[PDB]
Amino acid sequence: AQNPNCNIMIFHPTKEEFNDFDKYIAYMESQGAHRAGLAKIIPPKEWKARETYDNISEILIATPLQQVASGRAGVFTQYHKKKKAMTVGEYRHLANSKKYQTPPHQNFEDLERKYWKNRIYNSPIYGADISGSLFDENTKQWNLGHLGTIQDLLEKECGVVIEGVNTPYLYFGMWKTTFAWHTEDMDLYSINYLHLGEPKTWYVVPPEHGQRLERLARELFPGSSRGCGAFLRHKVALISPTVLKENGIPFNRITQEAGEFMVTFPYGYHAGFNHGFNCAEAINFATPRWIDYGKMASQCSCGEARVTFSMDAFVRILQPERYDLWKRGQD
Ligand SMILES: O=C(O)CNC(=O)C(=O)O
Ligand SMILES: [Mg+2]
Ligand code: NI
Ligand SMILES: [Zn+2]
Repeated sequence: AQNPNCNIMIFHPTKEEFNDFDKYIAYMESQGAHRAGLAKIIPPKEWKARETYDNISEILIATPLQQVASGRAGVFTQYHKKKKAMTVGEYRHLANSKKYQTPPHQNFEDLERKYWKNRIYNSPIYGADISGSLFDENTKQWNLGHLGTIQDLLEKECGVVIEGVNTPYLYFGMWKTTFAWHTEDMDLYSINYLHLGEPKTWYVVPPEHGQRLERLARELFPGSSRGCGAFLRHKVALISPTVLKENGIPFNRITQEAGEFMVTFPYGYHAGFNHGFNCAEAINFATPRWIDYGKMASQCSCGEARVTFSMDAFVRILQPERYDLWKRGQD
């Protein structure tokens, strides 16, 4: 079995290997990359996402989210308070202000220490989940707006034609902005490209050990667990590496820098934080190997998780027994 310790793997495809996206994902899995839940892909030196980032300041962040924490430094939840709209230029200036800017630090490990010590005492503002793309239309390789759609994959594997679309999303971050522990909708893959700015640190639990993280989360967030049998779908809970180590949960960590791709694999729980002002683009995708994970994915039916239009068909076709209850949660 390849990669039996479930380490995060890093890949350096050549320009020739960067042509065929599906083929390269299947290659990475042949080497055991999925066992970690996360892989890094460094694009060939010839590739670029677009020519420059000099003209992005007028993108609108219609609903910036202030991420307010509750709990203790290593075990907390966050809620998202909606803020007034602002442009990317306005948000960049905010991120760089004395109130929100990255503190002085020695290296990524010192910054990670400071994040876990101090996150809860601040409420950073995240421009998350903005439909759109920063890939130039002429970028033909690993252009996250030109991937094969999940609906087309389901149709190719299973023969059923379904409604829905699959488009990318932009994330504008600042110091301390945080992504809570989660797997993707329907335990899909994700791919995330860091277009510009400061790094993003990731934590990940191997898919084969995801239920260990779930059981710890039920212990640590007991009221949330009683409220919903899949409350990590709410994407609000944080658990620090120190707490994970104290409770024996297998995990790994890695820092993504500008110009790098990360792939999350089906049922790979992940969480992380931004080091400073940055912009990422991410989208979900599927492969043949995903189908079985989609069929087994948990679902939130309490009403909190509320998701996209296109998840309907995935539930309806892959999980018909759960469909009625899940749809009630959506309505
Ligand atoms: O970058 C972020 O805030 C969160 N991204 C992801 O969870 C992802 O790409 O799957
Ligand atoms: Mg602009
Ligand atoms: Ni994710
Ligand atoms: Zn729920």
